[PDB]
Amino acid sequence: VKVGINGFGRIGRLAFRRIQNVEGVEVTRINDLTDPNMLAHLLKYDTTQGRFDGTVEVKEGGFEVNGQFVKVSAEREPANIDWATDGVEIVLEATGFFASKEKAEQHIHENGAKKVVITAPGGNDVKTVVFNTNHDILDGTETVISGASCTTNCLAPMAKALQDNFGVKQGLMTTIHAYTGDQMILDGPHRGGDLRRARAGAANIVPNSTGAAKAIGLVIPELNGKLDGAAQRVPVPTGSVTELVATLEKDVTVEEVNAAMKAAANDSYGYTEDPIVSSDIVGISHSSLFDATQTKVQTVDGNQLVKVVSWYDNEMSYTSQLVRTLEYFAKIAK
Amino acid sequence: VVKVGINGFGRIGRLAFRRIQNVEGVEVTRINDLTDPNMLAHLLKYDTTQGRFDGTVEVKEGGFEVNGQFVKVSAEREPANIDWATDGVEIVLEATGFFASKEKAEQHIHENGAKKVVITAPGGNDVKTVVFNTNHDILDGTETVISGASCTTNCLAPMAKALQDNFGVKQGLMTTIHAYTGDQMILDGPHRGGDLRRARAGAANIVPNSTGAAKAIGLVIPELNGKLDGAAQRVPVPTGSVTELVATLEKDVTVEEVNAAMKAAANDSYGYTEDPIVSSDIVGISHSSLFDATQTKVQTVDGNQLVKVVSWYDNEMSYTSQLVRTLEYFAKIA
Amino acid sequence: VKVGINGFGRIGRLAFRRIQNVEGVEVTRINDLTDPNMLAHLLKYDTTQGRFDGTVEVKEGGFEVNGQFVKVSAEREPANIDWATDGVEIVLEATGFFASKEKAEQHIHENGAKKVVITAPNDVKTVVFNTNHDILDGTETVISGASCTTNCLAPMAKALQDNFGVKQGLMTTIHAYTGDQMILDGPHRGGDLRRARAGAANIVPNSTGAAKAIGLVIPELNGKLDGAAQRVPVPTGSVTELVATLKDVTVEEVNAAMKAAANDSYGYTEDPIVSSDIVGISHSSLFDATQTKVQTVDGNQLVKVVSWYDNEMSYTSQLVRTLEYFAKI
Amino acid sequence: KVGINGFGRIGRLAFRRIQNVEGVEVTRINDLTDPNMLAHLLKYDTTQGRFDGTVEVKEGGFEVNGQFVKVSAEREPANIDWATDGVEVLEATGFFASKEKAEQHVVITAPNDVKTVFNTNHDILDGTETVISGASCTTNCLAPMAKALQDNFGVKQGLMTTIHAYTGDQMILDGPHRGGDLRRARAGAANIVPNSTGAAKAIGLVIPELNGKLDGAAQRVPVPTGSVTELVATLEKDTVEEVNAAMKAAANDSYGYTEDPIVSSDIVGISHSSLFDATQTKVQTVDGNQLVKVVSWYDNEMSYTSQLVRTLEYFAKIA
Ligand SMILES: NC(=O)c1ccc[n+]([C@@H]2O[C@H](COP(=O)([O-])OP(=O)(O)OC[C@H]3O[C@@H](n4cnc5c(N)ncnc54)[C@H](O)[C@@H]3O)[C@@H](O)[C@H]2O)c1
Ligand SMILES: NC(=O)c1ccc[n+]([C@@H]2O[C@H](COP(=O)([O-])OP(=O)(O)OC[C@H]3O[C@@H](n4cnc5c(N)ncnc54)[C@H](O)[C@@H]3O)[C@@H](O)[C@H]2O)c1
Ligand SMILES: NC(=O)c1ccc[n+]([C@@H]2O[C@H](COP(=O)([O-])OP(=O)(O)OC[C@H]3O[C@@H](n4cnc5c(N)ncnc54)[C@H](O)[C@@H]3O)[C@@H](O)[C@H]2O)c1
Ligand SMILES: NC(=O)c1ccc[n+]([C@@H]2O[C@H](COP(=O)([O-])OP(=O)(O)OC[C@H]3O[C@@H](n4cnc5c(N)ncnc54)[C@H](O)[C@@H]3O)[C@@H](O)[C@H]2O)c1
Ligand SMILES: [Mg+2]
Ligand SMILES: [Mg+2]
Ligand SMILES: [Mg+2]
Ligand SMILES: [Mg+2]
Repeated sequence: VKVGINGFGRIGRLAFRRIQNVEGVEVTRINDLTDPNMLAHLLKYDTTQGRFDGTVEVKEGGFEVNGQFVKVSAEREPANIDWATDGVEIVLEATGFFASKEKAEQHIHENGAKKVVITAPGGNDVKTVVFNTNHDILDGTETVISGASCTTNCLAPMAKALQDNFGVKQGLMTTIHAYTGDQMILDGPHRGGDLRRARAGAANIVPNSTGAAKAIGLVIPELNGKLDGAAQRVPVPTGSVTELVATLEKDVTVEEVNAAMKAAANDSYGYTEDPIVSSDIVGISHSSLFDATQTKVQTVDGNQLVKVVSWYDNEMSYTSQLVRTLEYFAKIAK
Repeated sequence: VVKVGINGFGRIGRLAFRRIQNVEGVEVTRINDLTDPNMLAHLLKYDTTQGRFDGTVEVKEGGFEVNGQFVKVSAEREPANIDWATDGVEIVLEATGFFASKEKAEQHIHENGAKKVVITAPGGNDVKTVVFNTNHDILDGTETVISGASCTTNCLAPMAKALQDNFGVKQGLMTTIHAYTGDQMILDGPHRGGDLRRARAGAANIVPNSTGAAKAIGLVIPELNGKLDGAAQRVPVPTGSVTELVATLEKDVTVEEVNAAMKAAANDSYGYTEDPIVSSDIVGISHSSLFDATQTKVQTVDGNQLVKVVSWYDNEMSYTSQLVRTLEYFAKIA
Repeated sequence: VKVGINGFGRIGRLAFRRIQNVEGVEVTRINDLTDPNMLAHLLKYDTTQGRFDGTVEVKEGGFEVNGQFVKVSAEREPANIDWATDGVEIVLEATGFFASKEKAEQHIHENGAKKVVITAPNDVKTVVFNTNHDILDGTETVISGASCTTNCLAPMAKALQDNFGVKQGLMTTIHAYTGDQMILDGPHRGGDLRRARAGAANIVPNSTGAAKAIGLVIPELNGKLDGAAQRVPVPTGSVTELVATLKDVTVEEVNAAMKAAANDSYGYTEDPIVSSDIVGISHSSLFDATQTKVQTVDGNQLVKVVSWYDNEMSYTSQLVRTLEYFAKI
Repeated sequence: KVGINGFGRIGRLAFRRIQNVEGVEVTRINDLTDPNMLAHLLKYDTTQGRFDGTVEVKEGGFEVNGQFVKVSAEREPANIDWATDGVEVLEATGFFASKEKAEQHVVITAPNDVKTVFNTNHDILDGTETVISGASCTTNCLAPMAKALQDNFGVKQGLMTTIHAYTGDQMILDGPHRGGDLRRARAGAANIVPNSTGAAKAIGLVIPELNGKLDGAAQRVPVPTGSVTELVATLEKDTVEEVNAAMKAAANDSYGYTEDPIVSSDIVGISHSSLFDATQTKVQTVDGNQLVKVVSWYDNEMSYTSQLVRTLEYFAKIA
């Protein structure tokens, strides 16, 4: 299956990197808003994720990656990308500006692509897939799908384990997040109207909103309407952590919650009892990584509050799932 | 006019000195650290996070002058061997962070010593801990050793007490997103305290850590003894922190009633704001805590409620403002 | 004199702050690309420079600052700003997009302003205050307050010339990161493969014209200096090193010479300060005696002199001084 | 075998490299803390990444891919019984960087009295020396760049400026510096901080023909690792292209070459001692007189450590 990337940014470029070690999926075209020399440089060198494991050499209208040429273009409007020229069936929409069924669908047309995977929430009329949590829902007939938020991919397997063992009454999330491209490097007008993302992202603790908690219902229906949360963006260029304080149906101890998470561990959901820090989870392939050292169960007058926390690298952790769901989606084509 | 001595001319020590200049009834006449006067004079005049000193500091022999008035300096490691009486100092600010107990702080009190001591940190349960404008009434003036509590307790106290005196709290879990501090390593190296996370580079990591402030709230507000607990997330900002508290309350509430309740409880120590500020905005403030209405949450799921309240504090200056207020009040009733 | 600001950014907002404590010049309109609520918030709160010393409350089409409504607009083209409506004679061009004779002149029009001062870099007089402020007569439509680095380098280099004379020199400025860098690795619209990189997590080399275009300020050094930059992770505050061949000198004569040249713009210090210490200062440049070097090897000499400056406030202080002087004449 | 005194940044990274070298093998570590602390700091590394292996803590040590390594906590090196594990020592504490105190058992991982850069003056060693030094991080960078300038064009005099990452000897926040330095007292990760550097003047001990001709200072900046060295010099000869070409010729395993516009993060964890950057080369000719500027990257941690291990390997060979 031949794939195209619209938006060769952080998620776009890292997705490309992971596609190299996945047989049966292959990127043959990239579309951004800049010349090929810029994109080749940004693939080779990466501040947070390290230099590229390969060779990248710039050509005309593209660059070669270990010998295979990949065409690049600078088409701003998705309608005008001739995806069909390079046989691209599926497009990774990673611009962050066409994160809806309506605007993503402008990739699908004559001389266009068949299907689209948005690298972000895509609205409620689009299927939202956290791999190894609800990828079963996919049948292969969907024109537009979404890989969810970075925070949802983290929160899902941790919350799902709580439900399938103890059941959850309600919960409040707090994610301590790395700063991202949508923040200003220094104090300046934010085009999105946010008075906090306007502030210097790398020199401040800056609060902000996140839909991941409320829109969990679309991934795990049994938790619909039960959660809500906010974010605190802090000065690290990548790597985040999600805290969840919840009330559970049953009564629990610290050891049963940790043990329950260990059982639920897989390729996406990790487990650790080492006292790691944010830099330790940079570039990991797990979507989320439960940290047993931070588990709390506070019993006061029979009532219990449970706190569970899990790490995730917003960049690579999410990208790992986006690629897994892309691989699975490409196979059941149709 | 009560004359004071500083043991430990560090972050809290130096800032305390700065604030004591604009308080008439108290005046510092001696400083004791582990270095020459030229080092301490430089660190008073120039301050990365808090700005240059508002005055003139010139180095003399065995001290330095501040706006004319000479202050003696010494380099005595043992508190027992400081001749505090030579400079008439009745009260000592213990800001080394090594003598934070009744027993070890008491080594300031002796012949050729001081009369009383204020520890700039938790000092144990056999020592009264004072959060100013929350429980300073408890003091009578006869106490040899007292404590100004933690930076986080001074923040959490007025926010939690307001919740109790309006709605009552069943239980609560705290999360503080804290600035990095001197007890962390600048880069990955052996921590003398045995902490495998404070061993890590403090300014390049989200680093989880423990905090007693939440549980030891009982010593400040007895009606909340044993009801709270929490953890910390140290993040790369050199000063400025924020405290989140998720709690279950006796009454039912709305967002507006909790904000309004905090506004009522506001004073010189407990601030209030509805502006969407960030961490740098609270650097060098005089309020102990500053409630942020924009971050308030009240989540109703199936009749049950969870309440989230958040407040800023500058671990350095916010705490120091209370430490000085408690010092002023204590000096008067001696 | 009534003034307007086009581009309420770092330099724009700080200029506004300093204009409050100068009587006889006064801002009556701001033009940017966003609503008034955004600009009011960014004036009140400032990460690097501290909270505003005043009161700001948002109204319609503007905000009040200690009283007196100040209009705000979101006009993209300079041609289409009706500056005359609010009586603004002079405009601060701080967008960083109209730094030329032709494009700055689109402020000067029938519905518009009389004159313009661009907040950056030859058809235009380039003025570093207390270094070549003489040059203005008051009849110039467009002028420029030079770069942040030029305002720093000028008084340090001029002192070297007026005492010892300069053969040639190479500059290295260790600069704070700025808004033209990417917060994270992404395509730079300007095509720079280094400002494309995460500005706050890298030492990033970059070019700087300030060194060569010294001739425009002080003709006596024209063509003899050149330099580059190293952008480093601090949100504001920079330092300029200059290694030069000059008479023969000692360390003490160079320091003493700089102290003599000190004034309101050119500072002097012998304290071992660091970048955070110079944040928000009013001096354009601040010579640091502790870093002076004079290396004599086989009769030949190399001289190294270093001076701090806060790209933001240091420069802004001069821009406002030049604006004040220009408004009078 | 080798033993490590000071399992810090340079100590631990040296250990890491020692795994991918046959004929050298570390069997003892001595620091000032328990084995559990050192095992954690080997497994996890903020700047250099997680350890490529398996680490499990035991009694008085920890196992690395099955083989136990002893650990001890002796402050005075005289009383470390190195002979117990057959060690024929990397002095990486930074407190015993002298003939007298290092001799008290050696390769010092830092700077007259002792031999001082692999592939630049490795010939000097014969194998009979009790005390030798791997030089500074900055010298290992500057040496192959300066040596190339001499062996092609010859240099009159030069002034160095190194933009350096912050290091463990700086304070995390403003506080009294043990060493009395009023600038390393300041918050290392929130400031441009000027500092002194011997590397430039003490180049004579590595390249004698340059003795007394160079000098420089440092600017410490907020990055946890990765540095760059600028050198402005006047040469004996009278273009940009010949200097770049000359460096390319001098390139080897230690001295790298690049014409890509990289930044500090790109050189983190590299094995080259120095990496010449052609994009930053300048030659300014004004009135017949010339000034030449040449710049080269180095990761103070791993770049230096790569040489320290290479010189350790070579030194072990000719014992
Ligand atoms: N960065 C993260 O941590 C993270 C995590 C989860 C998902 N995401 C999502 O991934 C997407 C990309 O985020 P990112 O961090 O990579 O952002 P980014 O800014 O790094 O990526 C944007 C890229 O798209 C390009 N672009 C912009 N407008 C375009 C247009 N009209 N047509 C084509 N290309 C255009 C940009 O030049 C750049 O190459 C967003 O939807 C974001 O929400 C990001
Ligand atoms: N930093 C904060 O935000 C904060 C907030 C509240 C409480 N505190 C408490 O304040 C105290 C000081 O913390 P800090 O951040 O100012 O630390 P710091 O490390 O900046 O201050 C310590 C100072 O004490 C000196 N010192 C060490 N041992 C000494 C001794 N035996 N005799 C004399 N001086 C000695 C050090 O040299 C240094 O000058 C600690 O108890 C800390 O827990 C700090
Ligand atoms: N940044 C510094 O420290 C510094 C130092 C020297 C000189 N300068 C120069 O000053 C200028 C301003 O740069 P800055 O650092 O303030 O950047 P900035 O990002 O703060 O300025 C950008 C501002 O201009 C506004 N803007 C953009 N396009 C506009 C348009 N068409 N119409 C109206 N407003 C528009 C933006 O919304 C924003 O408010 C640049 O030329 C810069 O080189 C600044
Ligand atoms: N990393 C660099 O930038 C760099 C550059 C070149 C060489 N070096 C040199 O290497 C040496 C180590 O520096 P580092 O960066 O690894 O520092 P570090 O602080 O990370 O390493 C110090 C280690 O030695 C231990 N130690 C201290 N005193 C000891 C004693 N008396 N006995 C035993 N162990 C003791 C410490 O606890 C710690 O484990 C210094 O001389 C330094 O100048 C480092
Ligand atoms: Mg492939
Ligand atoms: Mg006083
Ligand atoms: Mg005015
Ligand atoms: Mg080996």
